[PDB]
Amino acid sequence: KHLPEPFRIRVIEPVKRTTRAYREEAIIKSGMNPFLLDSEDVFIDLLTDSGTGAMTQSMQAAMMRGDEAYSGSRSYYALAESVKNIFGYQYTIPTHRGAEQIYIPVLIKKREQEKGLDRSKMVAFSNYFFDTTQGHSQINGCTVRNVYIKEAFDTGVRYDFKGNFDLEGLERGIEEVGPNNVPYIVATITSNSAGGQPVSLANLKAMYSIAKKYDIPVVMDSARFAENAYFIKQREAEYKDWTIEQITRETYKYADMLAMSAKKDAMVPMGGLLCMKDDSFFDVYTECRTLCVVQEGFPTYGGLEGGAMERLAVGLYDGMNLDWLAYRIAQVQYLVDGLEEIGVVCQQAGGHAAFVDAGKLLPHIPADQFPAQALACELYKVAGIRAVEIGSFLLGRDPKTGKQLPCPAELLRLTIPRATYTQTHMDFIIEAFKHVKENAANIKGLTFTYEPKVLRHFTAKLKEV
Amino acid sequence: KHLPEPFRIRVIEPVKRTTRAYREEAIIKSGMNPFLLDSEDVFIDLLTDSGTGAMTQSMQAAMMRGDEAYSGSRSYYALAESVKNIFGYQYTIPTHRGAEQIYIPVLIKKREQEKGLDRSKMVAFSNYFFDTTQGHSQINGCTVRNVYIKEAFDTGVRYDFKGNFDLEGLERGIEEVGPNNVPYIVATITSNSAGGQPVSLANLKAMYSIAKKYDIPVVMDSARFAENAYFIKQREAEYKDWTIEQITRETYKYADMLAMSAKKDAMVPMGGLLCMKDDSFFDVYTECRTLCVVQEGFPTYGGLEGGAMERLAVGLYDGMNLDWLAYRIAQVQYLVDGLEEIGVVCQQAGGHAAFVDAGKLLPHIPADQFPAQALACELYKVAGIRAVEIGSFLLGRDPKTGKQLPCPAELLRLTIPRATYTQTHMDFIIEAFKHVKENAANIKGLTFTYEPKVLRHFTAKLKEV
Amino acid sequence: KHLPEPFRIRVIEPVKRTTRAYREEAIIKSGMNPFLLDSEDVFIDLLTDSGTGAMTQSMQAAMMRGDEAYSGSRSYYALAESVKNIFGYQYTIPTHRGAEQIYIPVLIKKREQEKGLDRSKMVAFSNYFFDTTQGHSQINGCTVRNVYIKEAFDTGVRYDFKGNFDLEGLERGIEEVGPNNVPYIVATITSNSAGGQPVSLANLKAMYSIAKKYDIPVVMDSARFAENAYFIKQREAEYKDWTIEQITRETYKYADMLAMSAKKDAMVPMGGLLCMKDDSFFDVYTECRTLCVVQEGFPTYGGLEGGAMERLAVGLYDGMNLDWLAYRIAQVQYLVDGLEEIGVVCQQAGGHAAFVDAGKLLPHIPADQFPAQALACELYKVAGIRAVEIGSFLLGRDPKTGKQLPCPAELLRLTIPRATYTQTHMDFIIEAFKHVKENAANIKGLTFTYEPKVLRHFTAKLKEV
Amino acid sequence: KHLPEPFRIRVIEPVKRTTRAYREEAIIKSGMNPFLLDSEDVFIDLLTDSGTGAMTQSMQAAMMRGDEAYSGSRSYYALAESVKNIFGYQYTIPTHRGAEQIYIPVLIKKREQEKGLDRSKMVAFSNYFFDTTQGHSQINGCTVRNVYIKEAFDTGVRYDFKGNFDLEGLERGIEEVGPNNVPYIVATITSNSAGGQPVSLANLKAMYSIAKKYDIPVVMDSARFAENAYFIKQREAEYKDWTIEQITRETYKYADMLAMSAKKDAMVPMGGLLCMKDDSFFDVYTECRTLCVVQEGFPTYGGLEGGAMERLAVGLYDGMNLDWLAYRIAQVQYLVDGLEEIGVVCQQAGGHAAFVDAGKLLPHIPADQFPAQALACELYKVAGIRAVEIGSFLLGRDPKTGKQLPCPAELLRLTIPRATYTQTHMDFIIEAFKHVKENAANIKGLTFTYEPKVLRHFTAKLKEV
Ligand SMILES: [Ca+2]
Ligand SMILES: [Ca+2]
Ligand SMILES: [Ca+2]
Ligand SMILES: [Ca+2]
Ligand SMILES: [Cl-]
Ligand SMILES: [Cl-]
Ligand SMILES: [Mg+2]
Ligand SMILES: [Mg+2]
Ligand SMILES: [Mg+2]
Ligand SMILES: [Mg+2]
Ligand SMILES: [Mg+2]
Ligand SMILES: [Mg+2]
Ligand SMILES: [Mg+2]
Ligand SMILES: [Mg+2]
Ligand SMILES: [Mg+2]
Ligand SMILES: [Mg+2]
Ligand SMILES: [Mg+2]
Ligand SMILES: [Mg+2]
Ligand code: NA
Ligand code: NA
Ligand code: NA
Ligand code: NA
Repeated sequence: KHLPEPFRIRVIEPVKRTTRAYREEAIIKSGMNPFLLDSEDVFIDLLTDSGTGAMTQSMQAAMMRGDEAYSGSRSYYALAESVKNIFGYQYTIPTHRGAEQIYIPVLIKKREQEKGLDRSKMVAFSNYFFDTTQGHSQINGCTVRNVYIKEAFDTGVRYDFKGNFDLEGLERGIEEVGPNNVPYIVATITSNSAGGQPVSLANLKAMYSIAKKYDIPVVMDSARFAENAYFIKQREAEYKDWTIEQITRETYKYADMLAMSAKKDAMVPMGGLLCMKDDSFFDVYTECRTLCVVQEGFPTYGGLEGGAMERLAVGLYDGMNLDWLAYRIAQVQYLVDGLEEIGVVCQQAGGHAAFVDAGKLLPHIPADQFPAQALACELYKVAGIRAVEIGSFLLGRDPKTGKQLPCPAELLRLTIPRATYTQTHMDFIIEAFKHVKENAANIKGLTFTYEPKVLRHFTAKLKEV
Repeated sequence: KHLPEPFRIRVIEPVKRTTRAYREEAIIKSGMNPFLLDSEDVFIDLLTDSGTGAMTQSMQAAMMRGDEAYSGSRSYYALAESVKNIFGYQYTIPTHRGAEQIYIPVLIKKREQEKGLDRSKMVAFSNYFFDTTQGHSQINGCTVRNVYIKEAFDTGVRYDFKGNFDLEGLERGIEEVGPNNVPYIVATITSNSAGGQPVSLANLKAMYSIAKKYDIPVVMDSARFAENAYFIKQREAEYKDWTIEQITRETYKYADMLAMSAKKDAMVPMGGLLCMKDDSFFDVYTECRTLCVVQEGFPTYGGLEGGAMERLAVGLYDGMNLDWLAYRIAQVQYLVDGLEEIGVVCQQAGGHAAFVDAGKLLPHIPADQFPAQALACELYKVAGIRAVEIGSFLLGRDPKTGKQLPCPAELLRLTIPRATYTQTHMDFIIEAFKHVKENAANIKGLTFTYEPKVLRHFTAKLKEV
Repeated sequence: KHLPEPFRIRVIEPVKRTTRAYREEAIIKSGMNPFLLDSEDVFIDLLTDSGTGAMTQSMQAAMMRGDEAYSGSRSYYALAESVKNIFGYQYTIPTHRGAEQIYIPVLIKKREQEKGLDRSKMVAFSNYFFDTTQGHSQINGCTVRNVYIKEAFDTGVRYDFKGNFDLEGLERGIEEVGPNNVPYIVATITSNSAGGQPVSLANLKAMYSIAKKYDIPVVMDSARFAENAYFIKQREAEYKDWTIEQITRETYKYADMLAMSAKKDAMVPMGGLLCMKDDSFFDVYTECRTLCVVQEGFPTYGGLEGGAMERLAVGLYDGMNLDWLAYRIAQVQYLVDGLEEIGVVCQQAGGHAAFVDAGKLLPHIPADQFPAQALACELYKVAGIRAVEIGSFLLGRDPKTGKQLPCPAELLRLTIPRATYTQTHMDFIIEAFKHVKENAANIKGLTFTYEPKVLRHFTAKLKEV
Repeated sequence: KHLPEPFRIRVIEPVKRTTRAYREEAIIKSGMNPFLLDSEDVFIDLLTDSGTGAMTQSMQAAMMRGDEAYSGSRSYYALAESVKNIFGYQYTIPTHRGAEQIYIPVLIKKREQEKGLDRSKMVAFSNYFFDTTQGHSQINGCTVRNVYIKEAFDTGVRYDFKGNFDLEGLERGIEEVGPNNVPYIVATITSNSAGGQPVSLANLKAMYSIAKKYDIPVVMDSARFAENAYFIKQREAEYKDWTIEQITRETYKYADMLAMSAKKDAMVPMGGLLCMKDDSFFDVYTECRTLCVVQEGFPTYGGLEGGAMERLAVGLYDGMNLDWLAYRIAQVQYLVDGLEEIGVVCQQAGGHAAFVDAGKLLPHIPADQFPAQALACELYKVAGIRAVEIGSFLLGRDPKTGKQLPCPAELLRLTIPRATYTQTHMDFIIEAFKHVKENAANIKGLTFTYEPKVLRHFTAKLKEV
């Protein structure tokens, strides 16, 4: 069931309809690399949902009400007031991924000074760390562990909350590491395991009980806080009749602070937040806000424009609209269901993305000729869809030895910008895969014509084998 | 085939999803009259496409570039420049239906002074006059005749250009009336006959040949100029490879001036135009612009705001986008086709509206209990759709005798705001009719509880029989 | 004292700085007629304050929140709610001068049916009718009388409320005419007598006491309702500590309905209102709203766009801001004071406009060569200022005899768009007049090179004598 | 001469007018620290010009035309196209101070690999480094030298281009350091020496001749590129009749790349640019763009929103408008001249800021009781002006020893947001200083009630002594 839009479209961005011959020429000119295509030559852009979504009329109108004062801005205050009412959190820092680069060293040093945390021993835990969160932890000299559940990565076992903490694993790892050495726990909602999977409130409570017992800070990683609430409302029976706003207020009792990119569920193309619940984390607020100024070794300035704080102050509420959330999730489920139905297999698919197995769909192409890059190119040729390879092409070469890194699965990622495309586009995408699947034997592998040393996936150019 | 949107949605207006019990209470509170419902309680509002459509990003951004000067505004100039480039017409008057109330008396008096037109004899001709155009002609003491073709109103005969002038009828009526007595001809594109039907370029040329022979002014009534061009491109073989802009420039050679509401194909919620092609109609431009100031008997002032002229200067171009026009028309065709397929019959359906025969769908309800008003209410109850009755309820009472006027057909009109709802809404509407059709026997007729003397359809309240 | 702006400028419209030689060429090209200049060639445009003013951030942002529904729009409701809270008036009709053309025939017929008003006898009264209000009264066959006070037109007598009703004259005229024959009284605030002059609350109460005694409808003509409140706050001692919102609510007890152009104090470039206080005028609301649809002899449609109702719903509040009103009025007073100080004499000057006596400043030019048109041209040449002549040129020719009408005073009007230009522009204007005054003897009179039959001031072209 | 605004105000942000008693209470509540005041309680906010300025109608409208695609955005292309046409530079990277943190390590390593630069020896040169630029150089292990001219800091010697490179000093320092060891030269325009001082084109050419001879990269630090062009047009005779756009294109021949905050002359509240002239710096473009992704040690994402690139693409042109630049600079000069005239002395004053000597104005207050903080508070009390102390309070304490750092001058900085306040505000500020100066003896010093360890100026609270 694709639901009907709980909205009227009011503003559209025209996208031209190209011919097959035009797209054939285009994909050659961009070196068989959709990252190098002009946006205007892409009909359905599934590259990312981060900051590419539509917004409501009230959100767009808020951009015209900015107070651009360096300090004391009413736009900053409106944004802090939205955080206070929605999450119950007293302290807000607007960010231009909610300054993981700030809270991480702040929480490491806090435990260092207070409990004799030992940097050579330290380990941070998550139900599943986002890549960048894991990145800033490691840069700071912190090992991470994902304590996810047995069922997380198991497709063909259906489970309501596959993003849950492994509560026993978490307790065991804190004990094994030593709780003085565990500078924070990140609870990621919805979790980035397995395509995007929700986290139950019962689970967060149990997790937060464990963290409070050991006095370990819990940071909610909250880019998808509203979809997580919607899943709790839909699947966790205790919360069936609660509103999204009620589930969210209750949810946030089970963390000490939050970090979020606002570019997903909060429906804006710019911004993030780093927020602290109450005075017990005042000194962590102070220290973060201070490091925000001097993160570089000395003062730097700037910050979100006033109209963008105003827009986010509305977007935190509009992103919780129940009809909207029901519609958004149903559309993502509709695409995955329609792909399954035509025999396209995903290695994982969830709220965040569907990962199509291009290896299996295109079995005649060796992994080193990038069957998921071939399939991205072919989807572009056939339907003007742009999607990102997550396989050997992205994985790239060993920087010590210059050989191609080995890669377990050659996947093509489909993400869906919010409130941007319709059921007819979803049917268009399914139809395109049906065409590809049927023409699969004829699709060629790729080989480099131009290859950068690092980050090759963004600007390499390839030709057909 | 519903086509995929040739656009990304960028701004949405949220619409809440109501329960059946809520809508039941709502429709009672509004006296079984959807005109009295709050917009926010309507899920799919099909009341009208006039000024209810979405617009493009460039159009919305143009509202921020207004020059509000009383005279000499660059926003006025940008709008005149768009008219000049799109239609070839040299003289533009922005209107806040393009001042039918202005051109009509101007053209009557012109022929009066120049050719001895006799007001007691005069008759104006159209392929099909819009109601208001007919209204201002008659107020001015002018009889109108619609010279439409045999095939116009014939459903089950398919014909590519059912809005065409009856060229022989037009020649005969000018001859019968006397060409001194024919103050103008209005060519309406697309025509309002039969639900909205296009007019061929071959037909307009032939018509304009007739008018030039008699030196009779031709006014193009142009609210749907772009859909008319699209139909010519799709169905008139000579123009198959011409662009919409080329067909439109060629089209407008076959009139002397144009009048249009900008609230349909030009994609704005406010405005219209009254324009004159070249210096041969300079004196008619002068006289119109003059009457625009003193229409009331003395000077009055005002006019479109600058940002609205800017927005319309873009909207005239954006409304011609070929992918957009193909998509818009295909969606309207999709709804009508889907209604036919479930056994819902329309007495007429075309580009502008589909007229569902509520008499036939609800045969147990007498015409005086308003079966199309009942059906409007029931569609609201079942699906939250609002649609307007065009039957005995609208027709109303004889003002000399106070009895219900007799009415030939009890119809429910579906219009579709542009770029506002999706295929999923269209399927939702079809499903609602499928439900109604199946529950038809149980739907009750209506009778007044409150009835105004005039215009009763807007504010009367009714109850079930 | 020019006050400092109680605001930060946030959005500007660039205006180029021209050379004297450029302006000399420009004014020739426009036939010595500033009405024919391009807006972009005018540095300071003082043609009119109607719809040319700036607006606040919240007002501009409201344009993005429109509900474009044909009926039941939340934007209409927000606008009615602002009227209800600000004026206490229960019934609102948005207009695209607040439909004088509607209330006038409605109130005439009301008194006709109810009290045997006799159309051949009828007379309407005002403290001072605006030209268009007088126009629609007369078109409807109603004589008007302005009952203004002795002090109104007397400069050099200073009086706090020169827009007051002559209460004894009003009582005498109702008695002389017969109260059955007086279809309404219009109370104009601020009054258009003498350049714009305020009306006291004590005066409106006394007036409304007279009207209630005779049961005559009172319509508040309200384009400048906020400046009128500000003058009451500043000069009527009883109201010194009341807020503008309190004075306005109290003010509107002393009328039965209001009509206003929103294009002055309500700070928008489009719109007006026609509103009725309470159920005692329900039937007049019904009848107006009905005539709004069928004013032409049959139904016509349209109305303000949703974002424009939203914008006006805010603008009614923002136009009452006390700091803003103090600043606006002080700037207008600053210009007049600075002109007086350099020996420029105005025949009248008040809140609305300053009328410079060009006859006296340029005494060598005969009235038939349009000394105020010459002075408009010269101000353009010297400083790029555009201002409108109110003298023999505007007055024009007798339409029975073709001779120049006789005209008592040859004036040049300066109006000041709200929140648009600064003290430095005001000093620039004063300096320009100082230059003109000093060069006066050398300025030439004008004579026609092209003269339309009617409304010649808008498009005639002249040359120097 | 304050010039009249070469613009009409179109959008205003209301600012309430407070009473003296209210401001007295306010400044106490904010701990005698204007950084802690609400923006809404500040009448004239002179805290900073960075991102606080107004923008043009076209710039604001461009925010509605964003293409939010992750790669290949037409908004990115429009922004690169503006850079190409205005600066002649082929490669653009949009930044959210134009990524000093990126070019610096990139240019250091370039010279390391190519010329055997030795990190222990390296020194970068500028006519005057901005604080943050100096910061990122030093963090990267690079010593900086400012090679400014003798006349730079000398007030009472007037000199047309006090921001010029000391060309002989620069040659001597490269020779003394060794040109292999000089990773870049930054040319800052206008220069931040002495309150903001321009740099001649003759000087930049001579500088770039020196840098090309040694093959040292030159980066133009360009936040005020347009004011610098205006000063060249006004004072460098060779360029008197050239346009701002011509001077800017010619100027940029004399660098290899540019870095700029767009938040000053480019008139936006968000954004910056890092750009490279031609293919000779292609590899530096590649390396910067690459480090932009992996600056943290791993990939992070995001970047300016599409509407913000569109807005900056216009703002680069609108910020060059000659009338605007003449007006902006004249206003800043007007304030400084008016302060001089009443006996207020500035230790330095230029294009960027005026630094009032609070030590001299308030001689009875010891430096350790923060006479410039006292004066900031007093200006707030008297006139609602907010200004930032640059004295012992900002300087703060030695972090090794906890004692107050010694500070040479106790200054109060006045900066002026662009196109935000008028001559009447400037006169208001001068009048406030006149009052302060007259009441000087009575103003009290301050002492801490709450003092953070670091960055105390932002959130410390003080009381009167
Ligand atoms: Ca907000
Ligand atoms: Ca435009
Ligand atoms: Ca509103
Ligand atoms: Ca742009
Ligand atoms: Cl808003
Ligand atoms: Cl635009
Ligand atoms: Mg600590
Ligand atoms: Mg800012
Ligand atoms: Mg997604
Ligand atoms: Mg004529
Ligand atoms: Mg206007
Ligand atoms: Mg329709
Ligand atoms: Mg009546
Ligand atoms: Mg409308
Ligand atoms: Mg005025
Ligand atoms: Mg290199
Ligand atoms: Mg983005
Ligand atoms: Mg400044
Ligand atoms: Na709720
Ligand atoms: Na074309
Ligand atoms: Na108030
Ligand atoms: Na130029």
